[PDB]
Amino acid sequence: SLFYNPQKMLSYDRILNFVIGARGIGKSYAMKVYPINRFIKYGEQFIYVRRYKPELAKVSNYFNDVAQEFPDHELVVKGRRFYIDGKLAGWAIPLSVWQSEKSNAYPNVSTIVFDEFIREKDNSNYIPNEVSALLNLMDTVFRNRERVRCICLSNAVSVVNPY
DNA sequence: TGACTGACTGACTGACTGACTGACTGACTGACTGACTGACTGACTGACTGACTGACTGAC
Ligand SMILES: Nc1ncnc2c1ncn2[C@@H]1O[C@H](COP(=O)(O)OP(=O)(O)OP(O)(O)=S)[C@@H](O)[C@H]1O
Ligand SMILES: [Mg+2]
Repeated sequence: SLFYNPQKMLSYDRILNFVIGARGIGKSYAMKVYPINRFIKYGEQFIYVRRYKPELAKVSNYFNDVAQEFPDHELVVKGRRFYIDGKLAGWAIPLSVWQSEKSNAYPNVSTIVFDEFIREKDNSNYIPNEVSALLNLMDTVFRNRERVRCICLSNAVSVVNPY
């Protein structure tokens, strides 16, 4: 079809979703839509996870392109706040800034959302203790035994990456 | 039935780390660097040596 929807991928239900490359397949907007559908039909909070703090413009770069595809429901963009049908459930999450994470109470999020996972020829100033950072986040949110999933996508097929 | 608001707020900067790149270099080393005891034996030598001269008798 045109834009594959990842439900068949989600069928296996392992938490780690290693999707690689796929420039322009619509995994970006599928992983935008999916938590919105989950919050609408069940009531699960969602958090758009990036790596750094300085990006604030992603108030509108995440949510506009997927706002219209929903036919008959209401959406509100309030900066770091995301509202679906007048219910506040979405916020941006920086990884470089970890400390604000350790103060913030965890919203109940079924699946963490993340594409552009790989760094291609960056300045190499990524997050130190990177795999340890992801482990610390996973322990931090849902310290109970309730299961939590994660979706992570890389721009290009880098066969080996730190995780 | 309302009119600034005082404390949350987008944001939009204002100062600062390291990572990576752009030449030194002085550190390090290797390929000369011309000497310097050894070989040794090419040339040199006294040390050591075996057969011709030297004739009054064996013989007369
Ligand atoms: N719900 C949707 N409604 C409309 N178009 C969609 C939807 N989901 C995906 N797409 C399409 O998906 C295409 C690819 O856009 P992205 O979602 O950014 O792809 P992407 O797969 O994240 O690329 P990568 O892998 O991150 S480099 C766009 O042209 C959209 O039209
Ligand atoms: Mg993407």
